[PDB]
Amino acid sequence: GSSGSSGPKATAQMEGRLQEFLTAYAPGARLALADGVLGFIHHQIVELARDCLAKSGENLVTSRYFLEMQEKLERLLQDAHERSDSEEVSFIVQLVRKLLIIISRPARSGPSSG
Repeated sequence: GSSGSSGPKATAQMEGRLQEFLTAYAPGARLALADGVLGFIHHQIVELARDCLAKSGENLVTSRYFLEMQEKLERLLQDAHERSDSEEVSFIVQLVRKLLIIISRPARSGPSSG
């Protein structure tokens, strides 16, 4: 829910992605996992993503931002690999990982992905 901007300029292509990430993975708004801890990740990450969007939109995201954002979300993964089983974790994993695939500076499409 931006504050009425004039569309994304820099790192826009990437932004669009983060948008679909949440639209597909939303706590309560769509699905939910009785698992308390394990869930603590879905709620956390999902929230962390939003920040990225607002950042990229104004070019606030930087090398460090991500580097740290990766360890901040990655670690959480434990909550899943801790209690929940690969089955329940599988869902989260996709997020924790995907998020890193979006924020990742190098994100584009066309000729090839590398």
